[PDB]
Amino acid sequence: MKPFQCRICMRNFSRSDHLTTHIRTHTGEKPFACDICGRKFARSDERKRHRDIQHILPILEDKVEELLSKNYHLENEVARLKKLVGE
Amino acid sequence: MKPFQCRICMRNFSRSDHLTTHIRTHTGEKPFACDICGRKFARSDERKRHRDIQHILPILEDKVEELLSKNYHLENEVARLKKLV
DNA sequence: TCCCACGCGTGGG
DNA sequence: TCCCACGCGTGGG
Ligand SMILES: [Zn+2]
Ligand SMILES: [Zn+2]
Ligand SMILES: [Zn+2]
Ligand SMILES: [Zn+2]
Repeated sequence: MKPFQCRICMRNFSRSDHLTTHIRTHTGEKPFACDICGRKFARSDERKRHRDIQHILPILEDKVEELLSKNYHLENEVARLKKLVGE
Repeated sequence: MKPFQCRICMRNFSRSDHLTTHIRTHTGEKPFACDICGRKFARSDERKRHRDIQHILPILEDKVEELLSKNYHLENEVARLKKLV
């Protein structure tokens, strides 16, 4: 059953929310803006895939590298300090 | 602009690689398996979106949490030893 | 409800 | 046919 019809192209859809997003293919409406870069998308899931992989993934990869490095510097300092005070 | 043709459904395509992956929709071929859960995909980019979000992001979050914890304990052995000093 | 995932067309490198 | 990103159909929960 496809009870929801687009009045522009007359295509029917099984879901009303899918009819709503489909209509944006005609209107060009992009309600969802990425908070990091500002790129606009027609649907929230399109914004999510974009942000997850284009931003979150590399930010977390960079963070891991950064912490490994900070932790290495701190360990070096802790080792030095330990000798200055004994241990 | 669509010089390639699928001989199963007669659809025309702009590119040879796109014709190739399209044919997989008819044959059911899924060459790409996710190394983490084993799920199969027709294309590498399908496998990538799945793996990146379903497995990798959670993994990275855990890693960052773990490293942040080690960091916090080290920034503590330091403020401390410098007190002994 | 309507986010989320996935399939798959299709451009770029 | 390689890798990838994004649009957009559409079911699951
Ligand atoms: Zn329409
Ligand atoms: Zn963005
Ligand atoms: Zn075909
Ligand atoms: Zn997987």
